[PDB]
Amino acid sequence: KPFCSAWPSAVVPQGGHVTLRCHYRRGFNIFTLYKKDGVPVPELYNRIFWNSFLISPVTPAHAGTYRCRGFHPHSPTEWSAPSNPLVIMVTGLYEKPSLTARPGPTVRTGENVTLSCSSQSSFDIYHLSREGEAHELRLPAVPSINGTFQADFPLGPATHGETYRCFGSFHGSPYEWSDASDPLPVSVT
Amino acid sequence: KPFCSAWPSAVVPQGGHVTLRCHYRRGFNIFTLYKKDGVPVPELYNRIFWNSFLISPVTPAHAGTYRCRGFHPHSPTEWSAPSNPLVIMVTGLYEKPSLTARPGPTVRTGENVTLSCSSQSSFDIYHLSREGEAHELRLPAVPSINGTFQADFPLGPATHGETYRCFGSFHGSPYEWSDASDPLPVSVT
Amino acid sequence: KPFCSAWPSAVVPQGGHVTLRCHYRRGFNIFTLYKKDGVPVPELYNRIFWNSFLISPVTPAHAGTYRCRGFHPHSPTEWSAPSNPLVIMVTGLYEKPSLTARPGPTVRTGENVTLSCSSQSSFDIYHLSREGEAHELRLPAVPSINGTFQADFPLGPATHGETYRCFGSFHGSPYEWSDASDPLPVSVT
Amino acid sequence: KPFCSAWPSAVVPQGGHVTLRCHYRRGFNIFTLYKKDGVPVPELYNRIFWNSFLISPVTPAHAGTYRCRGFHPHSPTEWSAPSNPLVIMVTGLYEKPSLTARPGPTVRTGENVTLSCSSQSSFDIYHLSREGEAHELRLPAVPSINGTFQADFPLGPATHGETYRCFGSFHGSPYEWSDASDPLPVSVT
Ligand SMILES: *[C@@H]1O[C@H](CO)[C@@H](O)[C@H](O)[C@H]1NC(C)=O
Ligand SMILES: *[C@@H]1O[C@H](CO)[C@@H](O)[C@H](O)[C@H]1NC(C)=O
Ligand SMILES: *[C@@H]1O[C@H](CO)[C@@H](O)[C@H](O)[C@H]1NC(C)=O
Ligand SMILES: *[C@@H]1O[C@H](CO)[C@@H](O)[C@H](O)[C@H]1NC(C)=O
Repeated sequence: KPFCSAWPSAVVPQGGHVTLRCHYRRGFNIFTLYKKDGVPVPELYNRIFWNSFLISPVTPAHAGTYRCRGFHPHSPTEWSAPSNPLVIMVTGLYEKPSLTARPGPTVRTGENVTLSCSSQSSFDIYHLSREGEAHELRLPAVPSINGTFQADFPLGPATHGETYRCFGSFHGSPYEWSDASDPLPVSVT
Repeated sequence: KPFCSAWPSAVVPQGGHVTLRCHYRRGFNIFTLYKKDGVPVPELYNRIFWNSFLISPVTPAHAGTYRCRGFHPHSPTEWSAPSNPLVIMVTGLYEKPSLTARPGPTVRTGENVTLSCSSQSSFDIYHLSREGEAHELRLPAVPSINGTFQADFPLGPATHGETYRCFGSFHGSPYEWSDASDPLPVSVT
Repeated sequence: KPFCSAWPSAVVPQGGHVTLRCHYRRGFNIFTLYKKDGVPVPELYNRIFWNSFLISPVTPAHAGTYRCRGFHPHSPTEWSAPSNPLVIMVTGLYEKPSLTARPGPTVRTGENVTLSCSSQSSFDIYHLSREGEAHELRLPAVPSINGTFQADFPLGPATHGETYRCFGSFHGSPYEWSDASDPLPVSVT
Repeated sequence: KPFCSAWPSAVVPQGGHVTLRCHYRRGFNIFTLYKKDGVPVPELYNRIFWNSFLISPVTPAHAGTYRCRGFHPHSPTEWSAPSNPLVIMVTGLYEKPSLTARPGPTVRTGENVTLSCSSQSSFDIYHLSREGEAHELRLPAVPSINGTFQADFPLGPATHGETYRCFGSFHGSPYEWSDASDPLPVSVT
């Protein structure tokens, strides 16, 4: 199967651009796109591209999972197995959620830290992201006694200083994210 | 991942200039630029640069968060991991807030100093910066008569003499700052 | 260079359908499409296809001249030379001209037959096509009372019986044709 | 030096698109663009691109000669020699010239054929193009006793059937071409 990455970023703001770049050593660098998740995009249905494919400008419809088969002319199907799943995320669609820290943004080593995303928007899911990590954490949003939709991320004992932002998303659109929270720098002393 | 910095300062006055610099040890100093909080200005759109890159004059449209990947030819992605956050803040957009100290400009060593940023403008976030330390503090504004918005930065024990300034910014654009407040030098006896 | 053809016909009625086909012996049947007389319709913009490609329904925006390069991976350009001209003409846009024969529908073998296309419309170019022969003839229109535009196609000696039709087209759009004239069968005794 | 080609066509209609694709075996596929001829384009001045560079939409300012240096980090200049000159042509800017044949579009083998481009537009140069040949012929436009600017291409004795089109261009813009002539099919019997 081919190796497909997003350049320069899989996480792209609304109105931005992204290039789906694929490489295939077995066969040739002629690929066919496949959008698995997200809003249906007809102009992406069985679309054949060379080396790379430029999505611009990026709309909320482009958020979702993509896969690519490489041209392998001397195989039974003349096309290869699907590539690695490539998830494209679109941000800056809804109001940004507020991010706060318990007990506070500054705590000692070995102390449990728990972040909270809050919003007046009826987000179904909250996505916490840390600067440095590409692995995003996602938790369901639960209503509070204030009229806000909230989720609490328990990070556990502190090991080193980090910086967090969070996003909100409605049902049926997990990759269509809101504006990012203001950066919350967790300092570990 | 590459090391990116803004020079002479990430906090750059409108009409001023800034240089996006980056250095990459593991590979080659060919860097691709991308903005995370919105679509970039045209001369920053699809921008790959060599070593450093000069922006002049600086406009409000340059304010935001940026990342860079260094050229890593012999890797799956042919590019490095996202660099350290490359933030650009533009000042001089709104009238400067007033900065006051508590208990005052001169204080005893080990005593608590609290700096209040206050304006008639309806800022959402005040930012307290210090001379010599490229580390800004963020706080939300609060209403209080006489029809003013205010934020109190408690710095804890005062160890050494330090001069401060503060900027006002509105809710939808946290990287677009007001004119700098008059400098407040705190002396420590 | 690849061989490209339109099927069932390059002369295709508006609202009708056409299939762009191509075959490439020297390399692979992966073809890139491009229009030479203007920017292409969106589903033809950045269009790479496998073997053949179906257009339905056909709109006036599809009319024009096209080329195709077959996939030639192990060459400097990684693509072939431009194919044979792939022309699309759309009919049914204007009222049909009237087609007349000289001396008439039935003629002696070896005699000269001249076909006049005539309309009240101010066409710039008349196009004479024949049933069975995928080769159209082009001629400019000429003013003459009763306030009509006309073109005379001299076919020379009449060898065999053949049915003709003609289309009118205006100066700025030579690939956008009128409705077909009533068929004129020429008999040869 | 790198090998740089235009995809899918160096000859691109106004409002169209073209991709400057470069390959470099010695060093890496990081290139820097250079526009030698044509109208000055600042956003193309020392612009660094990866693998390919997409010009879209194409304007008359993009017509001209391009060269590319490849990234060769362990060389005295860290960049290589300029690539092959890549001429990009923009068509469909002015009215199309008329193309006629002397003595006629149909002649016997070994007969001298001479084409003529005519126009009411003050073209300084006429460019004859043949279907199949990438080599364009250019002749200066000379005024006639009719008020038209004309040029005569003497092709000499006929060898095989061909198809010709022609373009017109004004002074100082040799690669900014008009609309193509109607195709003139020279038949050789
Ligand atoms: C963090 O939570 C875990 C689980 O309840 C607990 O075992 C641990 O003692 C806590 N750490 C601190 C510093 O409170
Ligand atoms: C001074 O600040 C320190 C740290 O912020 C705090 O522990 C202390 O209680 C404060 N004292 C007063 C009098 O506010
Ligand atoms: C008939 O047509 C042929 C070829 O076009 C021409 O040589 C001949 O002179 C014509 N005869 C008449 C009577 O028009
Ligand atoms: C074509 O022109 C050349 C040069 O004048 C001449 O030698 C030749 O005989 C001409 N051919 C014909 C068929 O007239």
